[PDB]
Amino acid sequence: GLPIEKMADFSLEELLGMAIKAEIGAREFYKSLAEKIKIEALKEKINWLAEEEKKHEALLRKLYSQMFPGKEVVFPKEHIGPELQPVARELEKVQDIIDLIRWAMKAEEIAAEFYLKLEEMVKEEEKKRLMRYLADMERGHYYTLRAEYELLLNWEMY
Amino acid sequence: GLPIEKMADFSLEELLGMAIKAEIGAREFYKSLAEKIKIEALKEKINWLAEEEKKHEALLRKLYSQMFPGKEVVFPKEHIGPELQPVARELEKVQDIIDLIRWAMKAEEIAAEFYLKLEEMVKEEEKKRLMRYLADMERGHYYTLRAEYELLLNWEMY
Repeated sequence: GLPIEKMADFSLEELLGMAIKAEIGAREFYKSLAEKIKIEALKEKINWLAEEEKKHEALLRKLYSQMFPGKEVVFPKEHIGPELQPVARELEKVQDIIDLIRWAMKAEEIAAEFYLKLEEMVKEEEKKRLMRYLADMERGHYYTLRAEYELLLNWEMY
Repeated sequence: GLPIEKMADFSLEELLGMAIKAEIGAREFYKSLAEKIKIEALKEKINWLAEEEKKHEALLRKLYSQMFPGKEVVFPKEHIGPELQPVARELEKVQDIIDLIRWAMKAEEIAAEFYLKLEEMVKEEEKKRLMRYLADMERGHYYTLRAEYELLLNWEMY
């Protein structure tokens, strides 16, 4: 996707509709990632991350309606940061897991930056907390993923 | 308790004992927190967080056994950072939930920062990897906790 610096070129509605889409993408992503793991430890963490992304959409769908009554969310054809697609193939090597975990955190790291900036391009303290919440959850997924990352890489199990 | 700065006043084993002690009291702290919540959502977050940190104790006890074979764990009277006590009282207001979550992220704050130092205050890559893993996991619990705290502010306020 496009760099975080260019959110200034999009309107607040498109940025919100962008978040919703992104949030739906991560959701199915994490859903499909965990589906293909066979690792009694990682699959759990990933599943719990899918739920969190589930609620993020609910909250974003709500806010959007609040800021835009009677409107139908129109997902922009452009996005910021990497856009993860649901894994269809199978994980042959441990290396594949790495590849997906490295990109996942790469998407979470940018998603946090996205909400921090969105916190600024928004007023009314209640909506600021909301964006703040989303940024914290996203950063949280960063460390969670980073933790399991290093282990898989060194071929070590806890 | 004692500031992270004065970690040098103790040995590696004394510190590891502190770590174990902290993780023990933590686990039982969250167990009581969730127990008392009546909020089918936060009790959920607080419960997943309690489970995640259940393996921390056994993980540390293993390391202490790996660097000090045969020697029983020793717990120093002093301790770094806030010492979370188990919640036995009934939560009457949201402020009470606020306080307890605020202290929890504080404790997670000092904990990750603790495992960051212990990481450097120890040699052998495999061992520093456990510290790093523990620190990132704690760092992640810290952000998750602040998100909650963040969204719990919308509850009351003025």
